[PDB]
Amino acid sequence: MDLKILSLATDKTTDKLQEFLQTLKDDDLASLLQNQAVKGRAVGTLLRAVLKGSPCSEEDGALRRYKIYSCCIQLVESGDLQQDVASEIIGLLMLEVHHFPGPLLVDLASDFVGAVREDRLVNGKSLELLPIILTALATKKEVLACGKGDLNGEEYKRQLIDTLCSVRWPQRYMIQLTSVFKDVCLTPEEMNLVVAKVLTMFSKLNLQEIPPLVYQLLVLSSKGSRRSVLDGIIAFFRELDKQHREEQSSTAPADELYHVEGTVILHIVFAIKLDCELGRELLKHLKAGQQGDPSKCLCPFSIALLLSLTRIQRFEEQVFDLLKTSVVKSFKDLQLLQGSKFLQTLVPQRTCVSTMILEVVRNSVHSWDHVTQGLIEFGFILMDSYGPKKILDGSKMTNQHACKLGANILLETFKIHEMIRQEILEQVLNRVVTRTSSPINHFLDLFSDIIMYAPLILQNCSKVTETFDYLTFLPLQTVQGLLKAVQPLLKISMSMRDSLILVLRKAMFASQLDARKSAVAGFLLLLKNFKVLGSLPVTQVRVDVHSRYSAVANETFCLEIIDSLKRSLGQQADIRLMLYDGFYDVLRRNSQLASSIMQTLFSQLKQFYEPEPDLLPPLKLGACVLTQGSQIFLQEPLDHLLSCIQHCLAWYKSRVVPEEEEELYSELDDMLESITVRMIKNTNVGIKNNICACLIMGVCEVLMEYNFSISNFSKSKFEEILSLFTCYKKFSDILKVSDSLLSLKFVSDLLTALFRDSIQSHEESLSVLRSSGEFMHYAVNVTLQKIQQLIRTGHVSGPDGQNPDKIFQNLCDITRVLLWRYTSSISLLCLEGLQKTFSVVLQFYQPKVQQFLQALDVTVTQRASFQIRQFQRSLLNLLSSEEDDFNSKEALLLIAVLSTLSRLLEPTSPQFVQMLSWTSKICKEYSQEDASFCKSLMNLFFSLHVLYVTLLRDLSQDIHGQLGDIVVNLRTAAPTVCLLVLSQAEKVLEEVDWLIAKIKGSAPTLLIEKAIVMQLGTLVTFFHELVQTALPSGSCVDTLLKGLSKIYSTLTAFVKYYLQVCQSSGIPNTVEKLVKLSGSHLTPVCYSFISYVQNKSSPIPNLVFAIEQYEKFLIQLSKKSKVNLMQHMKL
Repeated sequence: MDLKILSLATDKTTDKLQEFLQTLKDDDLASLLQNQAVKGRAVGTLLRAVLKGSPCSEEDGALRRYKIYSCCIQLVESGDLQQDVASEIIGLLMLEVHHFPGPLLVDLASDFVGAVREDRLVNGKSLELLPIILTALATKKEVLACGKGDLNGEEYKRQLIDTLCSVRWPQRYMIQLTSVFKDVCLTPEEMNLVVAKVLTMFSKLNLQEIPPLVYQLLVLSSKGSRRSVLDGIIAFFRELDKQHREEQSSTAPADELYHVEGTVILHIVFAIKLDCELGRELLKHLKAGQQGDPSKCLCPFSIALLLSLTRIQRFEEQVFDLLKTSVVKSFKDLQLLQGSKFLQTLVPQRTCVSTMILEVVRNSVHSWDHVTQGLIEFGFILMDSYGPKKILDGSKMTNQHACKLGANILLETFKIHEMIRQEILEQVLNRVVTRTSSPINHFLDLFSDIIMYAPLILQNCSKVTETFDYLTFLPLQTVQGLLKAVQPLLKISMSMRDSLILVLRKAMFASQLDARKSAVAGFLLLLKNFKVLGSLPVTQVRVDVHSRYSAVANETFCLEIIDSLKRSLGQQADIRLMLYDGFYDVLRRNSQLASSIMQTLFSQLKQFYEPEPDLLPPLKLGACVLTQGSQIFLQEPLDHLLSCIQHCLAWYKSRVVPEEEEELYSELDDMLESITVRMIKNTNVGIKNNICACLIMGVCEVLMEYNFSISNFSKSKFEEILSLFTCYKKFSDILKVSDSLLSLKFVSDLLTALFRDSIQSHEESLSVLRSSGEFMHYAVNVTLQKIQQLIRTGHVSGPDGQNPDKIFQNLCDITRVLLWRYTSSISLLCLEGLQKTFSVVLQFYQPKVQQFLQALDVTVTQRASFQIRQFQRSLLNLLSSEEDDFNSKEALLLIAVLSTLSRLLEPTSPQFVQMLSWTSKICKEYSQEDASFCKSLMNLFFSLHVLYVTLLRDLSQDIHGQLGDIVVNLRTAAPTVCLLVLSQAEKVLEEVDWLIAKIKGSAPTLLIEKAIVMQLGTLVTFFHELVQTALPSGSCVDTLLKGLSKIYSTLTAFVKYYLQVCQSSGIPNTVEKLVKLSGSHLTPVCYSFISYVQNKSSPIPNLVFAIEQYEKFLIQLSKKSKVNLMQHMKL
């Protein structure tokens, strides 16, 4: 057998070879099966002779090969044969398939598709033939003899593949199946066929099997449809994520899902490296543009992809713009949606890109390093770009929200990833020490948070310590923030503490003022955290107990500093003030310093206090002024020196009750009383006097505070308190804002004591005060004035001034006391102060809103509508009994309180209706001739309303009727309520414009379109009223013009939208009917309004061009679509 075939190969073609074949016909099965079992290399050339013994020139040759080919294939898959034998066989089969005729190749390939139905091949190695078969087919464009011939090589190859896609691929070989298409040239249809069919499988595989498949799919894209490949992978995982995230609301998968997603992301970034189009496509695809998309565009997965794509340099700038701009859009839209009810009806809420990126950080935990670098770097770009700027140099909601997300990314990455912890920190600090005058505060806050998070990481942190060297070179505001935040580290690392001491030690010697002002803040801060244990008898730290490790701090540590600080009391007034403030804070935290601080304060007063009993100027106010060379400065703000000694004494008496101190605190008590009694008794000369004036004004204001807290009892002291005010008022008339030296706790207590407090024995307390009555509203003026100063900055003058808990408390205290007086002219102030209170509590203390309302007595919305009722009732009362001219001022800010409160009302709510409907009642049932009042009532009306074009169309009917045609009255609606409905409607147009642009971008839809019509329809009716009517020529004319041309731009936008939508067409009655409703009620009435202007008077062109362009696209619309409506607009 074997040998006899060897001669035929070395003899010649045809006669020798082909004749032996016809002799056999029986088993090339049993022969080949066992001939490789004997020797595989004897089988290796067995084909070469037999294949050249059966050419395509003869059929018995060609139709014989088909049997051989099927036997080789059968053995390769079924047999256990070694891979050298296996791959040698398919080696030959692949290289000899070239010349087989069209009919046979089709049969061969259909045998594969036949195998595909159900087989255990265990081998796709058979399938490696398929590519060569399918290509050899497409070579021949000629009809072939099979069945109905009617088909070229390309079409049988297309129908073969076509069938391969409709048959089920087994879970086992499907990877090898997809790697088979790798070598086969395809049509776009054949591609999308193979692709979309591979995709149909994803949902059928165990998750861990997808990444290799996705890899195998992506190698096809290289020849093959980028956008659809990506969109597929993205869409698959987006959905997969969606489910897992709903499993989270009710680790397990997280290991697999996210590890795979990382590998998958890692795979496509890898492709983007080799092919840039792939990248440029991923960007083109994901890019927001019209905003309906970026909500559905970006998902945690795609964002993570983008962020990992960052690692390829060239794409970085782009990835960041996309993300940066999407974070703003995402917010600015949701910011809009919350503003209008109608938008909520049309558009459902959307997860915003913000909380998406944060989920990326969250999910980044599982082996995503590639994603972190771009993550932290993005977080910074937000903080960099959206951080506050001009506030330092003489809707930012987005600016803020962006910046915070920048911080949150940064903080949360830090928490999650140990390896970048250092780089995040270095990056923050280096901005702090390096950045300009440009405000760094937001960066210090993050620095604070990182530290506070885990002080243990940074305890050492030379990078923090090294920062201190710039302590003098940095702005005081920075140094404070830096020190405050750095505290938890100081309590831990000795070497950092000691290094800060040494730095501060010599900071004190800096000539420059601001430098020393910093050094002080530092020491003062140290003293708050640092104790001694000394020689003695919030838990600061003992600097003293380790003497081997500290070369600087000793038992003298606390006193050493106070002495160092003492010298500043002889320095500029500005410093002394700062040292007075510090001493109190410090004293409160450190008990042992009471003597040392007090001593210093005491001996300071000794300079300004006349000891000789009764030399009537009890304090020497001449020494408070220094003069050098034509300039008169105040040194030593005595009024604060007094306040400080007051608040310390008050503390020492108050708190420490567990000797040379008791002699100190008596002698100062003696001195304060002595001053108390004795006290009641432009050009350089005058510049000094004015200072002294408000010095005393303060001194009296301080002595007032002191004699109250001395004893809250006697009528005898309140007699002094009044007399002390009588001295204060005395100078206050003789001549002021944040200047109130009364601590806010005091301004609370006494206002609670004056109004609410009666039950106490003394009516003479109140009377000594109430009877003056200027003191009465002076005491209400400080409170009202400090609350206001509390909205200018976050601070307030005295002790616990910046403590947000003590401030909230004092706010609650003061509020309900102003409420007691307003339920019962001072009563006017209370409202004004009461007003500023609410506004502060809401826009600062918001989370404490629930607490706040409780101090005043669904439940949050309950408290709101309760207070609203009390106010809306006293507004109605002001109106119902209103006498002629009464108050434009009380009516104004009474509405302000309501508008502030109404924002607490849930937009759904039963209570919210009570407020809206009630307002609607006042609008219809009232009027008045002061413009101030209506614009407010309207704004409040609108404010509540838009969360519920009627009002607009109706409001115009009024102005239109009460003006022109050439409840609010002539003086009311003409100048004012005109501009409002115009502005309001303009906004309602911007809405429509966005809707109109939204639908265009999609390349439930109708439900919106008909709402757009009804919206625009009611608006045309609105303008018609105004376009008819005469209005004062000054402004409202121009505003009505601008507003008009806007509708025409909106309609034009609605028009060229249907030019687009009807290319794919019917333009239903909705559209049509109202299209000519414009060319009847508007167009002509407009042309007539422009003539009103020129005939009266003796922008303009912008109205006509708008109407012209409006018609120009109606001409294009009507012609190219269906209806003659434009010809019906002229009728």
